[PDB]
Amino acid sequence: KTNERPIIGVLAQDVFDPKPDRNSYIAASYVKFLESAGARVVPVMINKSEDEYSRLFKSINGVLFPGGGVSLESSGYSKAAGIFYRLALEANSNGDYFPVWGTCLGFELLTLLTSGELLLSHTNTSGIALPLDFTEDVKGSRLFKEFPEELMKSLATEPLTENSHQWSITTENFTANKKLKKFYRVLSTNTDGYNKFVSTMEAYDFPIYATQWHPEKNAFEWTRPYIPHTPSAIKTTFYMANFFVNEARKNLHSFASTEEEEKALIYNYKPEYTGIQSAFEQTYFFN
Amino acid sequence: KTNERPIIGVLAQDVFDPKPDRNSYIAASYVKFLESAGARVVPVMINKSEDEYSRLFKSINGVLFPGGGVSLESSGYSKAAGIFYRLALEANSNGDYFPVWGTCLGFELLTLLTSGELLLSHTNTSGIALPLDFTEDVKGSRLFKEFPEELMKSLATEPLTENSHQWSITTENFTANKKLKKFYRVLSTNTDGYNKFVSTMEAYDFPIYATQWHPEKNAFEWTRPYIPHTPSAIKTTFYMANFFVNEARKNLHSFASTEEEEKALIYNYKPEYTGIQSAFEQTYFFN
Amino acid sequence: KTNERPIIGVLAQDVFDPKPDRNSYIAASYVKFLESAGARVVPVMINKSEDEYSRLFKSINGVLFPGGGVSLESSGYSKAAGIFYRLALEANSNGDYFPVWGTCLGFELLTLLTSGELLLSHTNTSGIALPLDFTEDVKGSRLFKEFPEELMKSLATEPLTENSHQWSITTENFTANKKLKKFYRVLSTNTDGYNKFVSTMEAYDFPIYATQWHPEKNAFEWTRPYIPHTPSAIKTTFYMANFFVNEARKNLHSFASTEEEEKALIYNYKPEYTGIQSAFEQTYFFN
Amino acid sequence: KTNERPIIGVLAQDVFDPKPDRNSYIAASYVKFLESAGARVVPVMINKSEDEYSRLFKSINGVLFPGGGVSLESSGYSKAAGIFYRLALEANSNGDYFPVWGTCLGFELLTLLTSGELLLSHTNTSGIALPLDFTEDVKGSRLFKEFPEELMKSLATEPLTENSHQWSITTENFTANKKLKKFYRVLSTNTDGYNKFVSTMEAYDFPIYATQWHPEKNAFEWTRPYIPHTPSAIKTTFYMANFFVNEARKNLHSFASTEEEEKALIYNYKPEYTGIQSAFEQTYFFN
Amino acid sequence: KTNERPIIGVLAQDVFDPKPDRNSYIAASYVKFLESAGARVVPVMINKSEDEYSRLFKSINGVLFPGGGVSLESSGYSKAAGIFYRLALEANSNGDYFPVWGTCLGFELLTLLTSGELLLSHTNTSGIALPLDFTEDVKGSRLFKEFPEELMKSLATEPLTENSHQWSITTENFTANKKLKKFYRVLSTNTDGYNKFVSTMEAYDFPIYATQWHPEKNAFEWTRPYIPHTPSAIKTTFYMANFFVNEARKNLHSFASTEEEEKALIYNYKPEYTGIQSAFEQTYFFN
Amino acid sequence: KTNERPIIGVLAQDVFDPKPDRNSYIAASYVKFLESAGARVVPVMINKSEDEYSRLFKSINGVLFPGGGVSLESSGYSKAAGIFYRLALEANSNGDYFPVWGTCLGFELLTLLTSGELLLSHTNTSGIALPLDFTEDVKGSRLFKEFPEELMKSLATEPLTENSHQWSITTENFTANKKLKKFYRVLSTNTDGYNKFVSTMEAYDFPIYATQWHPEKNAFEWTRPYIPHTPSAIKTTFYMANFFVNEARKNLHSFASTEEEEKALIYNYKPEYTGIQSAFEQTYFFN
Repeated sequence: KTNERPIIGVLAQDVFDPKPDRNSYIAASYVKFLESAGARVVPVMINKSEDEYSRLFKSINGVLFPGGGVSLESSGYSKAAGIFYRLALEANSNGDYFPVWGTCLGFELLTLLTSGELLLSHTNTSGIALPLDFTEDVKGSRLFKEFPEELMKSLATEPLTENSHQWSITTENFTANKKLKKFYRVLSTNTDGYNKFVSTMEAYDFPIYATQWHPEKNAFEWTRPYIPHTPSAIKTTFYMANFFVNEARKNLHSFASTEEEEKALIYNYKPEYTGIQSAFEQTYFFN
Repeated sequence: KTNERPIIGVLAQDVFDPKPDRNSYIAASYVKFLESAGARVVPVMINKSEDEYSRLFKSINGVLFPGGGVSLESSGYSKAAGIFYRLALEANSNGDYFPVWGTCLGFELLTLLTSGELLLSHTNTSGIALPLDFTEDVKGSRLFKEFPEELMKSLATEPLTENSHQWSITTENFTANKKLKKFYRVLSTNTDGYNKFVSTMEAYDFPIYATQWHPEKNAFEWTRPYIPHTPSAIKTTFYMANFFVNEARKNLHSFASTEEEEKALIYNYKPEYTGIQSAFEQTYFFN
Repeated sequence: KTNERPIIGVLAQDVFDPKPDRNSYIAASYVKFLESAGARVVPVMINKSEDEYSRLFKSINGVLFPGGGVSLESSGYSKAAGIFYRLALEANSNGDYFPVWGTCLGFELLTLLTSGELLLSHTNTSGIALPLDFTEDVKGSRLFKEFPEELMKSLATEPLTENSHQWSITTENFTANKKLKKFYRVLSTNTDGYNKFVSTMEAYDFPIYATQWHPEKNAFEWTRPYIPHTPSAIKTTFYMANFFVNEARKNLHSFASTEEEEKALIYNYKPEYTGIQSAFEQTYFFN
Repeated sequence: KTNERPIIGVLAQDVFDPKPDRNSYIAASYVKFLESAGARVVPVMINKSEDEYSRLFKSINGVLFPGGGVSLESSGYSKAAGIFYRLALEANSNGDYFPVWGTCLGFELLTLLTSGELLLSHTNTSGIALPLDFTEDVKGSRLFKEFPEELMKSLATEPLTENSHQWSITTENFTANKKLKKFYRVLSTNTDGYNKFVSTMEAYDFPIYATQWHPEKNAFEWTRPYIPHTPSAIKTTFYMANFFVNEARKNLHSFASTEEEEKALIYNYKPEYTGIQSAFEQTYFFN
Repeated sequence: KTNERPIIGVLAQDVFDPKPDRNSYIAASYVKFLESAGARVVPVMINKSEDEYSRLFKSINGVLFPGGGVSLESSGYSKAAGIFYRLALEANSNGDYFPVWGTCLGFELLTLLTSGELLLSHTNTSGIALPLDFTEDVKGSRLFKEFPEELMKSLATEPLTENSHQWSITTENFTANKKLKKFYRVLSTNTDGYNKFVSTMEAYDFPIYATQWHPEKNAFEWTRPYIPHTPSAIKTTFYMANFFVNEARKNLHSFASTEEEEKALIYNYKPEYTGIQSAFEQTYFFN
Repeated sequence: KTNERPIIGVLAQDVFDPKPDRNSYIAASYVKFLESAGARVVPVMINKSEDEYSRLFKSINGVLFPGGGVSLESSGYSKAAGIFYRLALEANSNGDYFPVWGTCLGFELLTLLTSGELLLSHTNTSGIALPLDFTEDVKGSRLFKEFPEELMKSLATEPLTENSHQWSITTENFTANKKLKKFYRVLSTNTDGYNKFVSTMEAYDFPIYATQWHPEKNAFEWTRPYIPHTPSAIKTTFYMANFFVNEARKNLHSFASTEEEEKALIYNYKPEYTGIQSAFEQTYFFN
């Protein structure tokens, strides 16, 4: 019994010096990530009412909190991400299956929403491709259950994952925190040469996945030199999103009416070519 | 010796009532098809000069000829497709590996370009999802070499391939044509219950590939009920693109300057929201 | 003993926009179909009582359930057919040989009436002429016993049978239904390229015969390009009607008043020229 | 090269007490006879200009002169028939293959048209069903070449041919006439016990066919006891028409437009229910 | 030894509407038939005892059974004719030469009496004048021995013999019945174009003669157009009657007294003029 | 051109002792004589105006004047026969062919009518059968032209002609009269022993025939021992009547309506059985 028309919320985030028509943004590569695995996409605006997110939550089939650079405590992004997290946790234990994806900044907020503590520390990972260093919990995991055995060996040995974060959470800072330990299964770690930090994780009891690294960049962003683009980096982006969309198909929510749908979809927006100098080749800007 | 930053051209084609800023178009799903496998895309304009096309040809790493409804003999599309075909044979013959993909109309165009003759018959395939009746020659094929065995079985038995064409070449007419028969290995057939036609083929001595069906739709088009959207149909569209792009990574062509490259890319254009009424969610219109 | 003045009822069917003198209709080609094999025809009105249909049933020699688009459960067509079907079983079981013929929508009602369930799937068969794929069971069959050999060869390989149905029963669903499996001998199947469905059948124990296709159109309908008209397509319409009318020659009912016979006969109605627009050259409408 | 949309003209004949809208008539059994063999019908009106008969002649694929009881010398029927006869002889000798069929009155008119004389004698043949007494010349013959052998045997021995004429041409008067004997191959005779008379004939060098009996009655007329209705009578009517209409599929005339076609067809007219009184169930009356 | 004053009984038959003085009738043409060949006539009454019949038989020189339409199995006519039939067989086997003549109904009754079965079929022979189709067996037959040759040739070719019967015995049924084959020499046959039947016979070993046709009508009945009246038809009636009376001359019976002879003779009755309505100019009616 | 329904007048004759309904008479044997040769008979009444005879004359096709014993000069018989004789002479000279037959008394009238004188004398001929003494002129003759040559030899050698007359014209008396001798060819003579008399004649220039004997009696009259009854005598009465009626077939008069035809015929009358007493079995008596 399945939803073969999934639609996924992707969270917008506060623009640095915000102006009308430029209050928040989404890099296009997050939209491509999901569409390529057979989902459609709805942007989730910054600074809306609790009721408004609650309407949309009940309409859409999952949410993704993208990476980026805004505050985890006082941004529109952080507030909205917080409502979805809470709504998502509520729906799942009611047996309404609703998955959540955290990427970089999104992963970092998930550690803050779950523990209630800002546990992040600097790492030299602002711009570098890395393999993954898997833990022993990987064999049992949901996230990587359908990855070809050969992609998994490639993951562990080749620099297939984009890192472009100044903050990470450390293996020790993670194990120490009671709340995180008992909530999230760690699936991979990484080192920056001095610090060993958590790189991919999934919740024991909820469809919540997070990567400190950017699975969306390998196939879709080309403006920096630390973005891997080898065939097996391309496959990695597909299989990561393929698993996530496959999670959203377990969700049966749907828009009230289909004209409502048409008006919510990312196809109403046109992104600009931000590639000549930004890290994003294209970005969507929202009032 | 590979090119891990491939750029693929996609042929625009003639709009029916050609007003300016609207003389040709590309269904965005063809762009998504290719980006998602880790290429970038350049739209190939509709009514340019042999010199202009060979300059684009010399900068790019492959071409795709999309489906559509435009004349196979007298359209801007048809003429420019001919030029690109001519140049690809020549390049390939000189050790310069350049791949060609044709979908639906492109595939139809390829039968004409290589046989020299218009060999198409009516078929009742305007909006049906079909499995592929593989031939014996799939066993050694280039195109399907990397497909997982599971997905090959799914393709033989499930309605994973979308058919939205009025014309096909029957297998009878393909076989009797000595030029097609010598040039192309047939990988699959299909039928409409009376006419048996060629559905997927690859060139024996050249990286030319072609499907009567539309691999790009499964992941990216949602407005028509004969577009398959199951997990296996989603894999299908990735694995089809993944093969084509891996072929383009064997090409070494590049742009004269990365200024000029920047001005060629599809990112320079905004597609229009066409999904309310049309078979495409998004279409790029060009002057 | 035989009846050489057989009279066969044809069932009228509900008009999409019912007015007076226009509540129901019979496409003229059904009447021509039976007349040409040497029967007379009585149209069977739609919204009548169980009781009036027995009086009509006792006077006639056969019934036929035409194709069309009306409801299989809630229509007056569906109710009246149900009554005739039951009347027919009782009668045959008591040594009163009474044959029933179903075409397109009538073949479909026959599956529902004998199985007790709706087992139909969408097929892409709205406007194509097909050969018949004969089962191994044609060799014994009643329906095809007097077809000339060459005609049977022609029918196996030439597009001689008109298909214009949105629904079918797949051979899967047929075979999984014990009641259908035990009741109907399958004489031919067809495909639309994915779905394989039953296209001709006869009951093992009852003079009940059904085609998913329209044998009546080849000789008598001219306004769509998927109706075949080669000489063997014409013989096909004659040999099909001839079999069924020779079945009716086995029933010894008669009208008790030669005066009411005179007033029930199709000759009291005049059909209108619907051919400029309709798939039907002529159509009888009834109050 | 063949015409699979044949259209055959049927001549109307003068009504005995002519009134507005009841000037001429066609018995509907002649319409049905031709439709059942896969032709469409055009009623040819009786008192029209020579340019109009020429326009109709050049549009249709054959002509039939029906039975009845109007004058062979001075009726609108006879003048129009003589025009069509002369058009057909000219067209056929010019390589434009055009068949002509004469039934009862039309057969008698053919003897007069081709001999230039009235050579008829009274015979006791109003009302009776007769076998055919085939001549030696049946063996080579065109008319009967596709009849099953067993139907030929039934024809030779069972009362399958409806006779309802007061006049015949005797075999003696036929052979004595130099023109008849040279023009027409005799296929069958019959006898009323005293007069032996020509019953079936075909022109040696022209596609001109003629029966003294009424092949169209068996399947379609039910109001007189001397109309045969056995299974093999019904096949007689089919095979007779089938042969003639296959003659018309050799003629490649077409109407000037599909609109002119539409306007000429018998579907513009509605027959009267005439069967309680007359030997015809239905009859088309024309102004 | 010869009887030159022959007296022949003609059997009366039941009126369809029995009333006093009108229970049986003889058409006068049968009396005139006999008289004109030089016989006198006694009407033979219908509802009499075996004894009354025996006494009459012994007195007369011959008997004739006329045509008409009463029952062959259950009328006064049929029972009386049976008696005479057995009496004549008995007399003739004992050298008492006694002729019997059966016309129409009489001819049919003879087939029943001698075969013991009802073997008759409908033929289209109620109103027509026919030649005789003589068998080889006429060659030395008794009936025609004294016919002039010129007359025999006219009878073979000209319509000299009056047919007005609904029933006949076919050639096939005559020759299949052993008793009839043994007993009757077939002199002529006739056909209505389908049924071939026996038209004149004579007993091999008995002076029993029969015609299915009516030789007495030609000279004496003027009420119908199918009675021949040419000169050789008049000759036919005379020679037919001449032969039968020359047979009766070989019989030597006489009446006991000449008063009884006088009371027996047709002369005691006066016929009625029935020519305005019926087929008979004059009919004798008896109580 | 002939008349094959001929109607012949027979003149009635004065009764001896006249009563009401008994003023005139005709022996039925003259009626049977003519019917037996295929004519109908009109009795011609005795005492009627010239205009009634002219009407009747113009209606009928011939006239017979019978034998008997009434005045040749002053009876109604004789006056009416004179009228008929004169009209018949006038019609014949104007090409209206009208034959007249005289028997015995009528023969004698004719000698009187054509000579203008009474030239009869006694002969011993009141009751004897005689052969004919043919003249050399019978070879020329019209009367006997169609008699079989064996009948001619019989008539000349056997007592075939009944004589029942008291008067004759001797041959001497015939030949002496210049009028008779130019008018009539003597066909036969006879002798009574002493007197040689004219017994058969026919006119050279008109169809008038006369016998002094009674051809009618041989087949029809049985009450006198000098009436011959041998098969030849029977044939004699047929061939004599046959010739006369064939003369009447050359005449084309008809009645002015069928109604009047019907009222004139002998069928309106019933004769009396006079056989116990008279030379006449049956006689019609008229008022």
